[PDB]
Amino acid sequence: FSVIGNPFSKATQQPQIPDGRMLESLPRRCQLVTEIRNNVTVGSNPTYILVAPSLGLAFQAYQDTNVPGGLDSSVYGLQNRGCTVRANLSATSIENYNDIAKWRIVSQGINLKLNNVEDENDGWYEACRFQHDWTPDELCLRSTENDASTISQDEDLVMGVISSSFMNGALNTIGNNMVEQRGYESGLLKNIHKRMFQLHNNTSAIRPKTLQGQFNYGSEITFSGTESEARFTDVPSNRQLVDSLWHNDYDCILIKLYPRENTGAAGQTGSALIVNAIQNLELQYSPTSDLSTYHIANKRARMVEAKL
Amino acid sequence: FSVIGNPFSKATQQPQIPDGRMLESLPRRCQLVTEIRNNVTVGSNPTYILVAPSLGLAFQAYQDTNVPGGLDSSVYGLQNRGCTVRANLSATSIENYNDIAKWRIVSQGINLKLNNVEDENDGWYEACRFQHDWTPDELCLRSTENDASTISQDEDLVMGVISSSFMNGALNTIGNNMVEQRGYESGLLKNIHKRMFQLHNNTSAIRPKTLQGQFNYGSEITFSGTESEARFTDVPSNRQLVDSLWHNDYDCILIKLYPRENTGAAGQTGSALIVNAIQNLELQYSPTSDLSTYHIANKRARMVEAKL
Amino acid sequence: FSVIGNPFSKATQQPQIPDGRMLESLPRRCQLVTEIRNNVTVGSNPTYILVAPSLGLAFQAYQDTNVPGGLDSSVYGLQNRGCTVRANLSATSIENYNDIAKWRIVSQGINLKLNNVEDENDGWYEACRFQHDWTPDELCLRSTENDASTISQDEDLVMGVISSSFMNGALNTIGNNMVEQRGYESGLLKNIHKRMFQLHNNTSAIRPKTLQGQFNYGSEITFSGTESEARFTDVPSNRQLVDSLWHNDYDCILIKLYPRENTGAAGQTGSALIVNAIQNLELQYSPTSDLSTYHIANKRARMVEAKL
Amino acid sequence: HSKHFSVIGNPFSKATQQPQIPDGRMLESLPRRCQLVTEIRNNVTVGSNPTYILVAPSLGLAFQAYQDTNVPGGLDSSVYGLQNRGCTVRANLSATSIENYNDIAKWRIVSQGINLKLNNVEDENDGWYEACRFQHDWTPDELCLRSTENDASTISQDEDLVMGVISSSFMNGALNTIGNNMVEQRGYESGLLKNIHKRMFQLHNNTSAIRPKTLQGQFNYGSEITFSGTESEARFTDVPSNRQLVDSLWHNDYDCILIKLYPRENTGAAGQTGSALIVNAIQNLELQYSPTSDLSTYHIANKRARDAAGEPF
Amino acid sequence: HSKHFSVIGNPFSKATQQPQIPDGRMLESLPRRCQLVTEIRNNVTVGSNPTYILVAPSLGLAFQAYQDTNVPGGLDSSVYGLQNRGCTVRANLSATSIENYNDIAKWRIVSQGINLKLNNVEDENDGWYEACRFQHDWTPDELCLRSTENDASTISQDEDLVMGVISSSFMNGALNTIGNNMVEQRGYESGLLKNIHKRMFQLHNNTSAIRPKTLQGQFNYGSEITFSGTESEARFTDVPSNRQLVDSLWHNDYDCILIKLYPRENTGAAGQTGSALIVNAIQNLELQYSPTSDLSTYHIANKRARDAAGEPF
Amino acid sequence: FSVIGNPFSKATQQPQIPDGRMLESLPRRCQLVTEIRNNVTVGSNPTYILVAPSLGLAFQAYQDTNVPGGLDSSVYGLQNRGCTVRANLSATSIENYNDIAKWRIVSQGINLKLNNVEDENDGWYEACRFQHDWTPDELCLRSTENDASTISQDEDLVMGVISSSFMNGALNTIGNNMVEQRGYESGLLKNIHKRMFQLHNNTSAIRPKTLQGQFNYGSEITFSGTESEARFTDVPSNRQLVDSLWHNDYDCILIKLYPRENTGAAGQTGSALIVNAIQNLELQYSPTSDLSTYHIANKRARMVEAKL
Repeated sequence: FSVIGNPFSKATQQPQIPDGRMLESLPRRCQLVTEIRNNVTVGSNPTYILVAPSLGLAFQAYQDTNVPGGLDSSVYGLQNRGCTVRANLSATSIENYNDIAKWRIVSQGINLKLNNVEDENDGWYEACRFQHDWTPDELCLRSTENDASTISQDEDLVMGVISSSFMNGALNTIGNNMVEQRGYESGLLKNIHKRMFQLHNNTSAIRPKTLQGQFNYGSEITFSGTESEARFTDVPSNRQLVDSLWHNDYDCILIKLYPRENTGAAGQTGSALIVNAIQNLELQYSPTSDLSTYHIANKRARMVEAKL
Repeated sequence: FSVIGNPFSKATQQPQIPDGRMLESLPRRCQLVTEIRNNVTVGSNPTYILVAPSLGLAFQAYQDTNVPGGLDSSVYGLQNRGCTVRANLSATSIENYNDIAKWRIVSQGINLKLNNVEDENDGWYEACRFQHDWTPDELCLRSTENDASTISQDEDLVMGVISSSFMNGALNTIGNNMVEQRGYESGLLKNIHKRMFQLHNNTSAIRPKTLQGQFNYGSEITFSGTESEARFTDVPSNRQLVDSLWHNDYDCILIKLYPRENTGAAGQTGSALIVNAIQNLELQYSPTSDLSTYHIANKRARMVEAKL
Repeated sequence: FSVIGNPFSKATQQPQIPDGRMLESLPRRCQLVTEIRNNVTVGSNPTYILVAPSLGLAFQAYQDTNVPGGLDSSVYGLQNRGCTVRANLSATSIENYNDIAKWRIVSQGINLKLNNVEDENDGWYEACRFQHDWTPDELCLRSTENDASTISQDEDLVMGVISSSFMNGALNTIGNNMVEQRGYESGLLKNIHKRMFQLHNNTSAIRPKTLQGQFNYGSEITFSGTESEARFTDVPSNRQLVDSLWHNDYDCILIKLYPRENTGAAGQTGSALIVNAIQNLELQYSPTSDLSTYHIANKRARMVEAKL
Repeated sequence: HSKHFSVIGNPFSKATQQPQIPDGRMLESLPRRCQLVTEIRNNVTVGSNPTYILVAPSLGLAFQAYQDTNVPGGLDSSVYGLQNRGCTVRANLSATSIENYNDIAKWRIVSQGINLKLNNVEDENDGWYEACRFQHDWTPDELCLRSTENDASTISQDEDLVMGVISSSFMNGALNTIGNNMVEQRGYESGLLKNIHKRMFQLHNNTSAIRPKTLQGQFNYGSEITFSGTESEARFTDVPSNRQLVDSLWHNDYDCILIKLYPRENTGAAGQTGSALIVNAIQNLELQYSPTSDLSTYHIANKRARDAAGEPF
Repeated sequence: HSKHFSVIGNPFSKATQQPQIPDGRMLESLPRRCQLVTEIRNNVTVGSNPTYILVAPSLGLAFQAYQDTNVPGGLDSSVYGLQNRGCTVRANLSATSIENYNDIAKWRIVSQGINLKLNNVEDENDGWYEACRFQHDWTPDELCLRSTENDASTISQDEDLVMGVISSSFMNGALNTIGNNMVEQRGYESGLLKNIHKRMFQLHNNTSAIRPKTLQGQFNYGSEITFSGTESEARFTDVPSNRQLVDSLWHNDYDCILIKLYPRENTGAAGQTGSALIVNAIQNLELQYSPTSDLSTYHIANKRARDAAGEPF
Repeated sequence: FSVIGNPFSKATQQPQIPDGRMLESLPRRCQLVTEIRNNVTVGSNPTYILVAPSLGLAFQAYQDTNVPGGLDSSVYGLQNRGCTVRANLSATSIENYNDIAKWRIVSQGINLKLNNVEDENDGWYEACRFQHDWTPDELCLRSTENDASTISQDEDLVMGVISSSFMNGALNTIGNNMVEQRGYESGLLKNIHKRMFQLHNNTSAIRPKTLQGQFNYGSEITFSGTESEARFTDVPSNRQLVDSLWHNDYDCILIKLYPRENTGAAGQTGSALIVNAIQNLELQYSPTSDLSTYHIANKRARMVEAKL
């Protein structure tokens, strides 16, 4: 093993990384397909898609028509496939209810197809991968619902970037220096369909991350009063959380989009993109912790029948 | 291939039947370990352990200390492994809520170990396999809970024999004529730990049974007012239900026990048996019918963001 | 390499892991042999033996006759082999006075032998291994003394589970669902002498845990006023202590016991088990921190003799 | 990969200006050879007490010397750090953080070592030494942050910093204990200073699987880092944040080297001004840089190839 | 020296990653290829008035665009500067100086150019353009300092800066005059935007003896540099200090290129959102660094070797 | 095996003597490095270093600046490495507290380097080995502290020669006839650094010496009232002690030094010598006798918990 493969392989793909670092592991194929469209607010400015090694995040899209309330980006989670954590507000913790003890990524990627008619097929794009020295205050917890309301009890969560990274943070800086980055490419959106974007591991010895059954937090995690987001300060507890849900043995991908403008009128409705995102996981599960559905019967025999 | 294998064998245990009769099937190992003991009312009469090719049933035991309320047999089920149907009383139907489209058995059987002290280790047994021509009025539905209440909404069910079969029905008749039956053996209970009893198929072309998502019934299924059992009359509908939960391509196993008497007193508390039932299944699943815990977002991009 | 070996095997017992991950390491064999018995308060309820990859712990037993004061479990440690840390209460720190810089396990496990007379040799057990996603509030510090006094200065400590885990926590939940777990086995206690239980590593690249010479703690570690136990809250510091005393590259072993009842009377004094725990360690040592018993002469020759 | 193996182990080696460990654990990393030359001379205040040189795997630190003639202000040891070389962090006191201003994402040490040469006239060329390597179990309150400037002023805004040990460790802490019990340490060697130029003291790895340490862009600190009001020193308490910082700046996959020196005394009298050693420390690093960094564009693919204190320099 | 000649004149040239002018005027210098890709689209507020692209020999500036869709706040032009690349100065407002933080001692331009490609659908692919090169006699009050960030905030501490022209120069200053009299300018060319991808616009030198400009570590300024309270812009008066700063940041041995654009109007209506150009600016620099700098160690010996706006891209 | 090797071998050294005379033995590497200097009292007369096969004695140096009180020689012990006995004055015995049952010597030697500036590098030396018929009244017990006070409780002891042997006893006689002895050499001190002096065994069948746990003594051992020394008469008890701590299967080495004079003034401060002494032992250990630190727990289970 040197480099992780391509999730969109017509060939046959290895379910796991064959290195002996996760014995008796199980593979989990997580896939999301949906159409996204650049919103009206962003006007003529470029939009962005970020693919990160974050557990259960299919991708994060800057300024698309799905953005909730006042947040400026959308997240697309894989919470239906059983690879996310949720919010246990009554116990004030991040709950690992899918019983994942250890996880890594076998392959992760994205493929976009322009869904626009022939006389609206303009636009172009730049893409690149990058290894960034993330600080926790650049990251945040987002509800996978991607909705306009506060995070509530048992809400599924993914780790993404604060939306402002795209406009004046790290991702903007990278977004403006794309042509100097590793693995740079550019093209017309009408051609992006023939492009499989895949994450690259930055080491050949990929060690899994560990999750606790409950990850307790104090005031260093600020849950937003109106939006479906929670912010981090940079304190020891939040670094440990970032170390459990973000896999820094993998680089990220940034796609910068220069789409056809969306003014919300016929003929000018943006660049619709069919997005196909896959995150192939390798998991070691802990024992089931919720047996509320199970019938647990006493294994010791009664001395005498309950009849007498 | 010709004959199914031994579920307890530690030698290259096939997860499927390599006959090509179930393409893209999945295996399912369901194991139950528990202790049982003959009760006081049976007295010095024989007791029985039935192992049958019924979906989800580990074994049925006649007159052990666990018999619920006024029933004379105990059912032991594998509901925790998702291989059962449940009572949908509000729709008056048997609900295949685990979405099993088709099933057959790969291997099944029990191993028994005597758990008495050495000065109480008497007793003996007779064992055979057979291919009874079952009629639906000899069978019944039983709540896997094995409790002394009535069958409720969404209660898990297994198909077993009516308890009076062991006393004055087909099983008693077979139990009285064991040497005529195939696979006859006998021995002392203190040596039964050496026997790996296993079901046999009566054909080398085992075709899977089919299940509907709902199996609606009328008055032909009578639910006990007081017991955790529902009875059948011999009518076309009940025959069709029997055909989907009882794989008649396999033979049953009857173990007749002549144990130490349970009178309730010291040194006369019966023969305790540690039972190790296993049912290995080959399943074709049907698509998830219940998505009440899924997140289903519209896959078409909004034309405009919600905040406009 | 792939998997660690059997500590009880009499066949070319490797003293190290031949992976090159601990250069100039030293081996350390730590063995404890003792007898245990279920107590009277547990009554006819199951008891447990936990074997965990905790530094210096032979095993933890739930509800045996040795339980100290008001605790419900007994810890058995290998302090006499110099593989433990101790309480430095006057510095409010956990003291690595044995100068272990880095550690991993080469092999570990237990062998149990029933020590009852033949007319009292009933009982049975279930055993499995698992990879729980431990949280620090499920764990605790325990004085290896296993006595009914409070933790004193320089008292030897091992990390074990809180006793209430066996009753209403993760271990009870695992204990109720053993067949779902890996390595499941069951049997009679009178035959358990034939089983060499052994920990498994969940990765072929076992990286050593690190230890500081002092590990200072604040209020997040609460020392019992009356018991030989200290408890944790789930905070960054406790997580960091857990990471240094509990090697999570290994799985734990739970043995659930259904023994003869101990009522205190003649012939009803429980099931006595002779336990043979072994923990083989690979250690990198740090230079002797305590030279209070050394002779340290000045290495520079005096210019003149003292008598002048 | 031959030149890489020549540099690996042997820091004093002009085989390749791009040394990397070819184990596949840092794909497309960037080599960095940092070299320093200086003079170590025992100062007057240490008298006849032994002096020390510590070589530790700390990032950007060539070595640390106890009671030499460069000790600043009230501190008893000198740090010799590699500054203006792209491998140091700095003190963002305004934001109250330790800033990774070169944006190093991941880093490890390909090799590290020193060579010492006595330069006293032959009528003043006495003194001897012992040396050892060890694998101490560090606690953060034994470590500290030092301005690479090694000057007699408080740490100011944007000051370059390296991790060192607190000076008193040499007097009454871990390093005093190791120095007093040198013979029992691994790789023990002893000799005369007039011959010490024959030796090359290199750090050794304690594992064959050396994993890079990670760094954030900003590492925010609270009151657990106490900046001196007078010295160029910041001290730690043993709390989780300081353990995280030590993990990010002190690579614990390597051992330390300690050299204990019994030099010719420095008194000030005519021929009695100590022992002068010309020192030639080298630290060969492997870095991964974050795209925002200047040195990002110089990344180079690195693909997998298939116990004594001193060696003959 | 063949690859150097290939890059010299022809910035879009993958001949060598180390381009230098082999005239002997910069011994042992360091090449630096800085590249930028962006989109230029005329914004709604300019209406049908012509837009512009200015390519000037300013240090770290790829180009400047008038009334495109990236104009920040109240400014009418956008600067596209090359940041985080080792060739920019920054705003040391605390010390009230312009800081040469990369420590460039001497610098000149080996070559510089742009290529533009229209990306509108064929039913919206109208518009035309004119282009010329010129050798304007600049005055400092026509120039200004712009944060490379091109953002809508005041210039803050440690902000990266490039020299540009004041935005109003396009409306009523020198650049308006040149744009109104393009046909009389040297190298005059005109064409359709759908064909503009065939052209490569490179700067040309006005002398064969190109002498590097010099920079100080700190360039202290008084009240003659007025920082905007709102915009990311600082303006000059025509005083000696500002002339010295302009000399150090604007290389007057090269000519400027001005492209005047008559694009498809951007109104917001469905098919009427302007002309979108994919732009590919490149600036190939020759630097001498001061020893304190990080990039000092990469210096390479450079020993002597022995008129139309566009060329066929 | 014929002759014992050189402890300063750049080559690889045998940890034990491979002859089968000490099965399951353990090797112990004992090393001492220190600077010595001839004192002022001895003036211009020669000084001496003796290396003997005495357990834990690195060497004995006649008239160096470290001599304690009125004794005329210093001893340098290896008591930090666990190969010495101590003084149990309360029980009036020599105590074998390191639990050594049997010991011999694998290799033992010394290497001296002149630490003097260029214009003070004069001096010379003669060296030789000898087999002497020691009488016990030529030997003595010395405190390894080499200090100016009486031997006290638990003082570490080594066996050396009475200091007067050097001036008018056996060693003086040998010291004056060096050039006729076996293995004679002479040279200048400025050259002694390139000389590895090693003991020679006088037999190829080296049998270990035995030590008692306590060696009791009467009045035949006279402890000095002011100095750290105890003298022997020649009686049966003292011969047995000399037979336990002095290994007459090995010869001794005498180095006679003619050093630069030390008058305690600048320019004339003697000949400083860096001494490197190694005594490689082969040991068979008895069981640990002091368990004061151990936690000895009753191995028999309680009938009932201490709680009831």
